[PDB]
Amino acid sequence: KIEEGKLVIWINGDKGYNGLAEVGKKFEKDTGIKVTVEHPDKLEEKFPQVAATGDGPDIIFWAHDRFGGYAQSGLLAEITPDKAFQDKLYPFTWDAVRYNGKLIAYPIAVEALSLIYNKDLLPNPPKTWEEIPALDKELKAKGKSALMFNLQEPYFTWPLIAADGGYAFKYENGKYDIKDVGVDNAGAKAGLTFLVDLIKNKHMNACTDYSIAEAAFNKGETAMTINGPWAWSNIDTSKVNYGVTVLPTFKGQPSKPFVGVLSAGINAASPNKELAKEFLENYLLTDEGLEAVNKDKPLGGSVALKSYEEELAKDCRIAATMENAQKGEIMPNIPQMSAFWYAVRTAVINAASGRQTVDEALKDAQTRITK
Ligand SMILES: OC[C@H]1O[C@H](O[C@H]2[C@H](O)[C@@H](O)[C@@H](O)O[C@@H]2CO)[C@H](O)[C@@H](O)[C@@H]1O
Repeated sequence: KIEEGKLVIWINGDKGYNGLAEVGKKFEKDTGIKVTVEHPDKLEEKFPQVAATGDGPDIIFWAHDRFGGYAQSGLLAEITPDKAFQDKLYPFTWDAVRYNGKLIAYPIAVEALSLIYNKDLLPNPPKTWEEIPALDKELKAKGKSALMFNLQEPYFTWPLIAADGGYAFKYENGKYDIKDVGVDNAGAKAGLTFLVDLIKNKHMNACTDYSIAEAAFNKGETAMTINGPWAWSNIDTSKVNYGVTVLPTFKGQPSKPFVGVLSAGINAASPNKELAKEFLENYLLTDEGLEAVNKDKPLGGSVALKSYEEELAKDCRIAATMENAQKGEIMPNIPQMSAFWYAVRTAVINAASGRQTVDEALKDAQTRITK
């Protein structure tokens, strides 16, 4: 806990917390209410843990997909924007934070993975996954790799997994069927096999994680990596001429990255929910508030506020980003998403390392998720 009259906010490390802080200062300079910004590891896991006991931030930040389970655990306060306000933000982003019809978070920006490449190494990047092995053989013959991305977080290989068919939960009767899962279908099985084949054929290291991959690329070592706008910041700091473009197709099918929407939720244990309502609505969610943050680290192609969106809807990167988002699908926000992720994370890791075959991996995942 804390005490009404104050206000803490939590948000992930790859996000521009400093800019978020810069938004807090303006708030603390207008009403005295101090604004602290924290960013602890394994946030998606930590929040519910500490928020279970009744502790944590007044405002939590994270991709909408986790808000469903959080609201199922009575950890979130519903929010009540006026029909007019709802016009200030796109409806589909409101949908993203809508659980059981109710609204339990504020959408900020749409996120989606994109293909990022070294232009001095690839003036013309591969339009297909299938041409990466060769592409890596030419590059290897020069002490360089063709691609590297976080193989330890399922969110990153998922684009390839869904491309030819894989999916999380099927939507039906205006609702996600928690029993119909496409984690073990032909499509999913082929995407992952291509991943595992890349590794076994030594064009990728099953070991590669986030820190590792961000380095290989920023340091000119790898020709391509897969990531979201938030990562653009560090790549800007290095001397690397990069392009942000559409993900490579798999079997001619576009890659379908799972789309997220950065969201701000107000803890259920809210002694000052009304302070959060005015903060997020009249500060962070204004052209000035969003700008304050974006300059720190890119929020992504599209932001919830229509007014601010019109201003940056024209930028190769944003472009690439909004293109990968359409070829993809918005993540569900139901409680079972956590089970889904845990399962896919293990299946991918297991498959990549070889502890299980692709078939054993995905089947087991399919079993554990619908279990
Ligand atoms: O790896 C599964 C993981 O995917 C997503 O997490 C993303 C997040 O959406 C982004 O904002 C950024 O932080 O990268 C994360 C990947 O490490 C889901 O939102 C998350 O629930 C899930 O566990």
